[PDB]
Amino acid sequence: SNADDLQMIEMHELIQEFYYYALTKTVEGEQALTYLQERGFTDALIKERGIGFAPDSSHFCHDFLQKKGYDIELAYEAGLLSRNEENFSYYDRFRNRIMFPLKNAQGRIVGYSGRTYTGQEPKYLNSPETPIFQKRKLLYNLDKARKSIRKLDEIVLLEGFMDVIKSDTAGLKNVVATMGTQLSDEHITFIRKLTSNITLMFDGDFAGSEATLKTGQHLLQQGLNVFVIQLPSGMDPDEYIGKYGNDAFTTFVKNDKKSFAHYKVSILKDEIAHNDLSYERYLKELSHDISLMKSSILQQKAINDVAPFFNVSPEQLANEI
Ligand SMILES: O=c1ccn([C@@H]2O[C@H](COP(=O)(O)OP(=O)(O)OP(=O)(O)O)[C@@H](O)[C@H]2O)c(=O)[nH]1
Ligand SMILES: [Mn+2]
Ligand SMILES: [Mn+2]
Ligand SMILES: [Mn+2]
Repeated sequence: SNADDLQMIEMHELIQEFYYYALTKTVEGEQALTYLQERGFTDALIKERGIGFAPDSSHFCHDFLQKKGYDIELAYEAGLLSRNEENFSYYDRFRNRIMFPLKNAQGRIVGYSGRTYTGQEPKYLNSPETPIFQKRKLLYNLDKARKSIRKLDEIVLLEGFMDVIKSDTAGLKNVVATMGTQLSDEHITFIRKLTSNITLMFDGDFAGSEATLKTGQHLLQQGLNVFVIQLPSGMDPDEYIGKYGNDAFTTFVKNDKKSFAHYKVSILKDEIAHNDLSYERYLKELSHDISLMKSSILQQKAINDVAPFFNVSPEQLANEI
């Protein structure tokens, strides 16, 4: 029910204050605080994002919510507590982790991502699916980024919320990220209400490239204008910012922004040039991709940009389309 949903949100927003205190003030949170500071987190940024620390006692959140008069089973359903199936006892889901609040589209805290700082697995532990937290719907930073997304008529999608935090601080405000999942149909429905222009800047690795191709292809099919920013090999936005700085990052992002079709063929360049079977198949694919582009202007430029990769004229490529 809506009443129960509000209770769950309250739990999250109240424990946030305790997590924040634990991180910034307490002895147990000292190492976690140092970790964040070494990753460039100022006191102001930590406070702004409401970042905290979950102690390792396994009953920190439990006792707090119990003291505040919340139903323990509801706290379990809210994904803040886990349940020992043997004795039906409850304990903290998040233990010895740095706690990043996950806010919904209305800016209410509906879940957490807890990062290890001692090299434990998994690196990030998220809230489970709950009535208020759904990974297929939530886009990190969306409530904060909405204004700039509308103003700039563009949304930029990153892989990690950490990248979003750093990108925002660097000056790139129209950024969001899924919680480690493939962009859903629901996400795309939400996004297209804000803008038709979506730029993908995933990590500069094989998985990032594969995700870019897959996500970009689906966005293109849905009638969105897709662009790609390709980071240097082995880097994500956070790593690029840490190595080159904020100004270099915002310049880089503004520099090479390619339409999806151009990025795609550039990735397939070597295979096309050596494999005649792949040549034919990718010429057909790229022809189909370009045909899907709603922008007549960018459709024409894509034709001019893609044609050289197949050693054909723009007129020849246009004919195939
Ligand atoms: O164990 C994991 C790892 C990743 N993820 C989800 O996948 C996204 C991309 O995972 P990454 O591992 O690329 O995140 P990152 O590099 O920004 O993390 P740091 O090492 O810099 O701290 C993350 O933002 C997270 O949402 C998890 O949920 N659990
Ligand atoms: Mn990756
Ligand atoms: Mn990354
Ligand atoms: Mn990273």
